Amino acid sequence: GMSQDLIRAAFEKRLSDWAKARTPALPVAWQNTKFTPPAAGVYLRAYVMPAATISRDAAGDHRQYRGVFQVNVVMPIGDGSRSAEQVAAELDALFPVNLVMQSGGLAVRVRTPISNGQPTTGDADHTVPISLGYDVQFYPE
Repeated sequence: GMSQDLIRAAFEKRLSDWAKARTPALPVAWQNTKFTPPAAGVYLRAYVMPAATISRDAAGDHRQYRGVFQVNVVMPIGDGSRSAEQVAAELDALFPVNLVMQSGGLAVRVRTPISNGQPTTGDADHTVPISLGYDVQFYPE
């Protein structure tokens, strides 16, 4: 891996470390990766969504390699299991609107503030909509 991998290696450096630093210590299911068993039916599916153009351009200097990142906080219906909120709020504390993390390539920056919403319920779980945007710099060396 080159350039691109450095990007995502910033995302993991903080988020995986947060997942294990946490007291319930959650599995951290990334792209092409699997994590199982859950933490007792609590787990975190975390989809990074880069930009992917159609390529073909007329110089080699442009763009911001921007994207979104999307997590699904799933927790079991133990009755009165509302933990979606706790997780949204702990991740809010971890993700400020400046989001200063330097990958080994560039810097990356959230742009947007944190967002959350109501869940849609599940078969024995619920799931809340949580995401932010992100961009990638090209400052000179």
